[PDB]
Amino acid sequence: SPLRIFTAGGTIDKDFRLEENGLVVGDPFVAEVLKTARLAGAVSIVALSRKDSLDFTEADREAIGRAVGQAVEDHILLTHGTDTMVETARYLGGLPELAGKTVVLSGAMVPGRVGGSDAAFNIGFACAAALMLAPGVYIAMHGKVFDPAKTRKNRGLGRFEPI
Amino acid sequence: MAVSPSPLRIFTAGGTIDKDFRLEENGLVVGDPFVAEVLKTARLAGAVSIVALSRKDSLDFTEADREAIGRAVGQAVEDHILLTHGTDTMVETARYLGGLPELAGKTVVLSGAMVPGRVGGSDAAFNIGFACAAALMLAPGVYIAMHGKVFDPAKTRKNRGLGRFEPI
Amino acid sequence: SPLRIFTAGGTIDKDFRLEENGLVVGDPFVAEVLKTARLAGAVSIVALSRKDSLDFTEADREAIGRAVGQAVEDHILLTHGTDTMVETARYLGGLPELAGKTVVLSGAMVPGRVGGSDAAFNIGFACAAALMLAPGVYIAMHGKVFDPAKTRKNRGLGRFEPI
Amino acid sequence: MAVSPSPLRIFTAGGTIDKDFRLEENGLVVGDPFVAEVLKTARLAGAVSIVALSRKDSLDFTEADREAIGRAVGQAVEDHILLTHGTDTMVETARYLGGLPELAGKTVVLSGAMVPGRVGGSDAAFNIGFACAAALMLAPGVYIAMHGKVFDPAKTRKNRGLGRFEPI
Ligand SMILES: N[C@@H](CC(=O)O)C(=O)O
Ligand SMILES: N[C@@H](CC(=O)O)C(=O)O
Ligand SMILES: N[C@@H](CC(=O)O)C(=O)O
Ligand SMILES: [Cl-]
Ligand SMILES: [Cl-]
Repeated sequence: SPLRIFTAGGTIDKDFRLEENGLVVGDPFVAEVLKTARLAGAVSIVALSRKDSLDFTEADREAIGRAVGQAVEDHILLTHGTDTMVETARYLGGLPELAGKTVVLSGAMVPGRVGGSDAAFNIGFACAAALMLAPGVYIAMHGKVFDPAKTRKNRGLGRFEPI
Repeated sequence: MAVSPSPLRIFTAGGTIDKDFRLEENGLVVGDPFVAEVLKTARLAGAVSIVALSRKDSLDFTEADREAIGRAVGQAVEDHILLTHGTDTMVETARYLGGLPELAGKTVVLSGAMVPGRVGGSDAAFNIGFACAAALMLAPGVYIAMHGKVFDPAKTRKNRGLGRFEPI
Repeated sequence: SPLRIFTAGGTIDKDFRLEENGLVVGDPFVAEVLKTARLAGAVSIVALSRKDSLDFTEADREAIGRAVGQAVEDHILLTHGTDTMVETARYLGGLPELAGKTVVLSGAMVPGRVGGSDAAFNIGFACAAALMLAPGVYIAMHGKVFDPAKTRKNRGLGRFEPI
Repeated sequence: MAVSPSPLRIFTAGGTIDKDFRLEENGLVVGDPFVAEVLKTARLAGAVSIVALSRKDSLDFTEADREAIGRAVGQAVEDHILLTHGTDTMVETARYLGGLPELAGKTVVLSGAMVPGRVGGSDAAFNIGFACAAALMLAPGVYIAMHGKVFDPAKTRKNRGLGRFEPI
């Protein structure tokens, strides 16, 4: 079935810029991973945001909700910052218009363009989850599936964990 | 205090995925399993055992090479199994496993890479994430997870020229 | 002839830390490049500093000067931040105690651990410059040797340039 | 207004450095020149003209292969030249160039890699930086730059066993 991929930024997409002496949220890393994945099937990627998810407002979440509602596809991957991924996932879970869709949020604790990143693994795992899970809203990270209502991000731990 | 299960076990049978350069051969050999390098940086909640069954290019695979694999998979208590393997006889190995009543309650997923993990622009890390998900989320049975999709072994072939699995 | 490598930090050594949500100056990247360089010769690496060179003082340069004078080697590579590389190199150029040594400063505009880095090339180029140039102090960057007295860092181009 | 000179020219004659994985052949072939990928991100002050002469493994090399290299190097305007090359016949190529009086004013350096640039853990990027510096800074003559040092081709051999150049 067709997968639609939305990019909302996050650590996954960070890249070095000379002018900043540091990382900015750059081009979506998911496009770089899928470029060498030798895909059989139909995938389309759409840019929504280049924020760190720590800076997301109620209206940023509502804009993400609108974009997912404009998609005819029922298999959705949203790449995103880990810091408010739970907030975005809870918000999407509450929109009846998305009830028929399998929506999976994912990202990376380390930028894809930095050595030793989880990003490529997480993208493969999340693409499969978006294809294979029943309708609902999920966080796919650490090689497992989280329910957003019963999940938090534990910064001290460096992992999502159940409440 | 919740204890993370380890519901997935990985077996390695070699293939392009695991190829590495050696000075000795002046070429690629089947090296250490690349899946182990991907899981080291995957920040897994669980722990995943990685059992080495074989180290060949799948072209050189016999009925008893396939039968060794069958019994190792059979004796695993885990019901979620990923087997990394060469692409040239993956379909043959998958068909053989699909006939073992012993595996009837297991989700068994075969995967690899068309480009070695240790070579630039490889599909390996994506395919490992996809296939781990497949082994966890598909109903019991035997599957090939390649190219971002699930193949039925019985209704699949390998196109050697194009380096892709295709339906029949 | 034996090469001594001092690491003072800089963009070349930056690495991602979950805790900081960004880059820190990490372990020296020159050690990672030389690990796979299959060297025939005698090389030793010594850690001096992990600063961004923007934060170096006259006192820090004086310390760097004395540390380079501790080496009995006559061929020296100092990996260093690019922002005050010229100030450090001009300072060392005026130290009579270093007049018999070939001292080469280098670094990278992009961290070694980020994709698309100049670091490995710069380290190879700078190792050769330290071994092959006549006694003096030099900056090796952009595939050329700069005279520190006649050089500046021009953020306009993102490069060092002659004055 | 200041013009940056381009005093170094690079010629590529293939070798392990340039090997890349090809689905079709189920292995490594000599691919595009890896030196071009390193120089792309080196943020050079100048430009380096990179010219592909040959795509062999250095073993498939007859006097006529060497002779085309000798002419291309002889006709270059630049007096600083780097030739990337397989390590198995690097000494033979270097000794042949050392015999051409038209090269008398030129600093000519041969280099390559024991591991393909496109394989994990390669010496290539370091070897390219080191050899570029060597081509610019050594007096006229012909040299091999490998293992972070400079070799006299007359006094050097490739130890295929230990994967290194060494003195005789
Ligand atoms: N600060 C990042 C953290 C991450 O993505 O892992 C974000 O939420 O955008
Ligand atoms: N010849 C390889 C092909 C691959 O794995 O992609 C094999 O079957 O092991
Ligand atoms: N801010 C960095 C810049 C660099 O090294 O490129 C430093 O000078 O330490
Ligand atoms: Cl940063
Ligand atoms: Cl090969």
